Amino acid sequence: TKPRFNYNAKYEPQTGIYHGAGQDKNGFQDYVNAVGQDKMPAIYMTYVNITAPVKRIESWGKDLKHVLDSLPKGIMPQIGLAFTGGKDTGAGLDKEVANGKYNAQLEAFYKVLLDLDRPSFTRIGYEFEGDWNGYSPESFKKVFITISKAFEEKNIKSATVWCSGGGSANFIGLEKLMAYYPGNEYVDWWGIDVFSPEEFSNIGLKNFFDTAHTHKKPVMIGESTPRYVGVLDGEISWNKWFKPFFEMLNDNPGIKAFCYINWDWEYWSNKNGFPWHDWKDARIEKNPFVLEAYKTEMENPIFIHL
Repeated sequence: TKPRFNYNAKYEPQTGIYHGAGQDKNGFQDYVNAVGQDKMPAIYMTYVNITAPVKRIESWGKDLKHVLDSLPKGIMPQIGLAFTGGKDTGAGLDKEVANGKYNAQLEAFYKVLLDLDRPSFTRIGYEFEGDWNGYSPESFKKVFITISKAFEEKNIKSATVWCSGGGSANFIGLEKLMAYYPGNEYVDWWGIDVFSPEEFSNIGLKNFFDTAHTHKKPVMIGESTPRYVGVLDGEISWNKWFKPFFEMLNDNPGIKAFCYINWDWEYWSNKNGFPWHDWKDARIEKNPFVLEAYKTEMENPIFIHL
């Protein structure tokens, strides 16, 4: 495990990698029960869509407060903040948000963060370049800058994360990525989501880490799961996805946080109507080999729990 770089970013740990998991209250608890109470993640994954009614943002916040207060103190929420008008249908609403149409929702979102009054991360328009979200570069940047300036003006305890869809969005070149980039002054962390096992050996992944480092920003794996692999084949599942995953964390000193999604993706696709039906079963507690191998990785001192 290579020693980490340190960029002195907001909420960036000095030497380790934050342990994160998600992405619902019961899946999180099942995961913690499986890896051990002493390896409780420091990061809890949650999501909110800024184009929902104001009362839904308000109830998202109240439910999140209750869950966080039910857990040990100090957990940092990692918020996937979307602005879309459909479930992975390309229905980006970023131009409308840029124009003020959802200012009331944004105010409700800021209020939740001020009420939580604790360190957190906001992935603003996460997976910004994926065609399932359909964000446009110029309106994406305006929204990002607006929320980042509001965080600073309100002294909100949240670090902004500029989070790429990575291989799922075909590892677009750096010039195309920079069309979405609001500038170092508005971005606390970079982020990338890692899903299909082929992504680990794709040169696009290396190139992303290379340029994050020269932007002097730490990297969060904002979302990860053994997509199309699952856990149910034991050593076969481990070697196909988990082994390269932890190799990736070891080999890239700019990675300072990771978030593992402990989900039965078939179940959640049917329940929430998203198109993840064949992503396979990522619940590590459902296979003894993977559970034990994963627990062993979490004993690596590089990982920051609690």
